Amino acid sequence: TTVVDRWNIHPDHLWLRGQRPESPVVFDETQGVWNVYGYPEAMDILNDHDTFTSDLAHLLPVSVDAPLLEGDMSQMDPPRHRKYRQLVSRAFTPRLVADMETRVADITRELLDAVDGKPEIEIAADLAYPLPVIVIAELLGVPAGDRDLFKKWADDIIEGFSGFSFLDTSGQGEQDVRDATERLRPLLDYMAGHVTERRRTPREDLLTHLVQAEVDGERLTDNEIVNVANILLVTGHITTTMTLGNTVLCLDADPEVAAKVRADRSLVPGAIEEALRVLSPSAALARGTSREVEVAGTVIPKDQIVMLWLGAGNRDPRQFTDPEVYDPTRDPNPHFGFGRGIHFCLGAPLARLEGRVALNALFDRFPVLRTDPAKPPTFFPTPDMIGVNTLHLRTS
Ligand code: HEM
Repeated sequence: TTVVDRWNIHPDHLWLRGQRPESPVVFDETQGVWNVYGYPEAMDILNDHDTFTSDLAHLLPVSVDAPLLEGDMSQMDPPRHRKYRQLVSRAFTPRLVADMETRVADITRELLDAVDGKPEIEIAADLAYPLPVIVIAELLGVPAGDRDLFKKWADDIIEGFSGFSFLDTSGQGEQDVRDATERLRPLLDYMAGHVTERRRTPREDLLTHLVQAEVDGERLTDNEIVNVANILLVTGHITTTMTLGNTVLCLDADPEVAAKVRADRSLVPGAIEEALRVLSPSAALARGTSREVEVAGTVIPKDQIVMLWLGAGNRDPRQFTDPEVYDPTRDPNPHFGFGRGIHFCLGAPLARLEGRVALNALFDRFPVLRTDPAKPPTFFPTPDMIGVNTLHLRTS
C-alpha cells in the first residue's frame, strides 16, 4: 500500500496511482491547455525553450488580472533571462550554500530543542516550515534580532512575492497580491538599506555577491537586487517545507525502508530525491508555444498553453521501473523535481542541504515517529502542488 493510497492523496490525479492516458500529450478543452504526461516528451519540451517559452502574459485571458512580479526569472524569457541568470548564479553559488551547513544545523537544533520529549509533534509548524524561512533570511543579511520583524511581515511577503500561478489563480487571489504589494515600502526600504551597505562595505555574503556580479561589466541595479532578494525570501520556501514533510510521510508508509534509512544515513538524500519523484511539490509547469510543433504525433498550434505534469512524467514506466514504488536507493534518480533546462531550480542545493540536515537531526532526536489517524496528515488544496501542510507525529 503506497503513501498515496494510504492517505487518498489528490484523488483527482489518476497518474498518482498508475492510471495514465494512452497518449503523452492530451489536449483539454476546459481548461484550454495541452496536458503532457510523458517523461521523454517533458524532457524534450523543457530543453526546447525557444519553442516552449516561459513568459505567458500574452497567453492569459483578460479574466486573469495578475500583477507582474518584478525579477521573477521563471516568468522571464531569453535574452533577458540569460543575463539575469548568469548574474544571479554568480552570487547564488554551491560554495555559499555549503558554507551555511553549520548555521543550518544550529537553527535546526534550536527548533528541535523546543519540542524535544513531547509525545506528539507537528512537523511543519515545528521544523519544516520555520527552517527555510530563517535560513534564507540570514543568507540575505537579516540578523536574528530582526526575526520578530519578519514574522510580522510573513504573510504580506508571500502574497507579494509568490508569483504566478496559472492553475491556482483567482480574481480575489490576485486582488490580495495587489493589496499586500501596497504595504511593502518598509520591506523594500529594508532591503535597499542592506544593499547600500554591502556596496559601501563589501562582505563574503549573498547580497554583496549580487552587487558585485559582473559578466562583462553589465550588472544588476540596486532595485533589481532588492527584487531578487525579496523573491528569494519566498520562492522554494513552501516547496522546501512540503519536501521535508513528504519525505517523512513516504518513510512512515514503509516502516522497513524507514528503519533502513535511519540505520544508514547515506540514504537520506536519496530518500529526499525519491520523495520529490513520488510526491512532487512542483507537479505542474506551464509553457507557451511560439510556433506549431508536433509532440509525439500530436500537433500543437502556435500560442497555446502547455501544462507539463512533471508528477506524471516522474512515474513514466518508460523511464522508471516500478514507478509507484518509493525506493530511496534509485541511483541515479533523474526526476523533474527541480525542472530541467535553462530554468532548472536555482535553490536546489540549498533545498537538499536543509533536507539532509533537518532529516538527520529529526531521526537523531526522535527514534520513533508514526502518523496519527486521529490527527491525519493534511495536504495543500492546490492541484499543481503535492505536499503536506501539516504532519502530526507520535514520539511513541
Ligand atoms: C524542494 C524545494 C524546491 C523545489 C521542488 C523547486 C522547484 C523548482 C522548479 C520545478 C523550477 C523550474 C521552474 C520552471 O522551469 O519554470 C524552479 C526554478 C527556480 N527556483 Fe526552485 N524549487 C525549490 C526550492 C528553491 C529555493 C530554496 C530557491 C531559492 C532560495 C529556489 C529558487 C528558484 C528560482 C529563482 C527559479 C527560477 C530559475 C529560472 O527561471 O531560471 N527554489 N524551482
